[PDB]
Amino acid sequence: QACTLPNNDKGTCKSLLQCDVASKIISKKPRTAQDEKFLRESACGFDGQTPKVCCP
Repeated sequence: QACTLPNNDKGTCKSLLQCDVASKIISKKPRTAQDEKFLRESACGFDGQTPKVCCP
């Protein structure tokens, strides 16, 4: 589905295992709390079991 990023410029919404950029971050190395808030903020979902992320 198409979601609107925090900047409001239209985008796409998918899990955290589809986006190429998102995939590199998960397999990169670093993973602090700041990363969770960023993905949590750019997520078109209010669920805890089913995580989501917005990718332009």
